[PDB]
Amino acid sequence: HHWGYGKHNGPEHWHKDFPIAKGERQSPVDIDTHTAKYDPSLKPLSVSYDQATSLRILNNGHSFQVTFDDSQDKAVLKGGPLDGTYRLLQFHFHWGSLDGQGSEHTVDKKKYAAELHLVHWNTKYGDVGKAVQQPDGLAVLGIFLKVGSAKPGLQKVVDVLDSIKTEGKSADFTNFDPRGLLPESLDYWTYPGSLTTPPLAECVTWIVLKEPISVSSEQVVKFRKLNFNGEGEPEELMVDNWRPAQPLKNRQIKASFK
Ligand SMILES: NS(=O)(=O)C(F)(F)C(F)(F)C(F)(F)C(F)(F)F
Ligand SMILES: [Zn+2]
Repeated sequence: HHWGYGKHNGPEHWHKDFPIAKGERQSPVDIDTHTAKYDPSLKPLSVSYDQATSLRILNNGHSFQVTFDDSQDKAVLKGGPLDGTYRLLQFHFHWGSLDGQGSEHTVDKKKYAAELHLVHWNTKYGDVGKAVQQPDGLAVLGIFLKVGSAKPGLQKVVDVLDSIKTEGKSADFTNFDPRGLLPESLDYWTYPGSLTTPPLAECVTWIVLKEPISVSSEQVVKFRKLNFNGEGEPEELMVDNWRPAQPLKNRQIKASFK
């Protein structure tokens, strides 16, 4: 069993290969808005994506991702709850089979149709492999998707998905500007957590934006036409590629806003 999202290899099985799945700082979590504490010491988030260089778009059999040149400080996250500078490596999404599920984080138990993760690593560790071994190695910016109006800045992504249908396919994907995926407000919740896929390392400062973006039904339908399987294997729609909320345990979720 390679891990996945199915009955026999999904999230409830992951602890067998990755025992940290039952750890003290696992992600995602439910964000209980009434118990999150406003922290006036939290700084505004600094998102500097003007010089981003996208490279490729890839179906990895679990999601699709857009990868960036992370060999220089071109697209960086700073400020917020963070110390130092975090380079953008990639973004990807989690989504559902229907609009009432798909997000990893939840808000007062509400599930969104999808969740966008912009993955960044701390430059003090030099490379992402080293960063995942550190408790402050990664910063993932999470953005909820609800279904309504289209997000124009997402359309270039969805229009190429037919070229990466099955696991193992990739395409050139240059000049994509991730600023077109961001909501108006950068108000956020933050807490210490983990990767939400294997190896589930406890290396992430999570930053989850309060404001969702809206995407159209046609845009999310194109996500749902992707396949978990490789070409030639039985077709299994890439849907419900989300890990459920995990126990908060001894953690405090902090809000940047009142
Ligand atoms: N969902 S998530 O924690 O962003 C993640 F996909 F697991 C991930 F962090 F991006 C990751 F895949 F583990 C990696 F960091 F390797 F990119
Ligand atoms: Zn993710």
